[PDB]
Amino acid sequence: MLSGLNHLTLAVSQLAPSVAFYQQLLGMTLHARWDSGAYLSCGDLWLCLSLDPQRRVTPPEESDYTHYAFSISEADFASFAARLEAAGVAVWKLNRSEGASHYFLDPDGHKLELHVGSLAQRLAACREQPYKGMVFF
Amino acid sequence: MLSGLNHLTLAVSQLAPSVAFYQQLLGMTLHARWDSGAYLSCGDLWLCLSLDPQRRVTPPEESDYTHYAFSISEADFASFAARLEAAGVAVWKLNRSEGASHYFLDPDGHKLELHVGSLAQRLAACREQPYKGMVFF
Ligand SMILES: COc1cccc(C(=O)N2CCCC2)c1
Ligand SMILES: [Mn+2]
Ligand SMILES: [Mn+2]
Repeated sequence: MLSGLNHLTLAVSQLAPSVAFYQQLLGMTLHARWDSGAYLSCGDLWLCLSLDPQRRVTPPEESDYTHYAFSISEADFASFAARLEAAGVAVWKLNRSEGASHYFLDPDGHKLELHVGSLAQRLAACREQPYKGMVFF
Repeated sequence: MLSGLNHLTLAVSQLAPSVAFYQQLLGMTLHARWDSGAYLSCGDLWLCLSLDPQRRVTPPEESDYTHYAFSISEADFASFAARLEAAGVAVWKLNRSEGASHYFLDPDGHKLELHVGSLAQRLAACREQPYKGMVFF
């Protein structure tokens, strides 16, 4: 039986700017680095950056909707978004759903998100206003 | 600050087979589906499957090393991996370069992994068998 997400691994084209982005800009804790990768944590999340020459710096119009959302409190959301904006981090989508969300790109074009709110909160909102064809289990 | 992974969203080309893969084959909990997506949980992980006409079924030699690992206990690991193998689930990696792991593909070629062990355990193992150039902070 699977008990949760063990780790998220992102392929990166250049290790140093990716470490700077996740550790310094996004505030994650750097635990180890080697010639071809790094391990960071963000709360319970174990993040691995893996140096991969096959990683392309990918414009957001050229990748699908797969994305990684990090939790932040409502109280901290606006100042963190402003930090990303000051750093010139590109946005790939505007928020149109429930709960605050900021959609931003990493140096290689990985699609990231800041989101406020849990699955339970989303399901409660959906019960009141179900999406087209929505069924609950 | 950021406190962990709020959710993982995977773009999928065909919703029903992807829901079946994560719910029936991997045992995740299905909470809701709709015409264009589904919400599942795996322990504390919120997984969203999002129907995306841009998603392509991607062979593993065409994608980079970005991947998603799910936690499983030492007692359950081998029989779960063997069940996926017997079910014909495609693979993408054989060499255990990061501990006890089984590497497999979802229907769209998303790179998945079963892994036994925490970040702390991986750091302790790496102190004895470090990756080239490894430094610990
Ligand atoms: C909305 O929940 C479900 C569950 C199982 C299947 C489906 C679905 O796509 N169908 C069922 C009738 C034909 C199309 C939806
Ligand atoms: Mn999202
Ligand atoms: Mn892994």
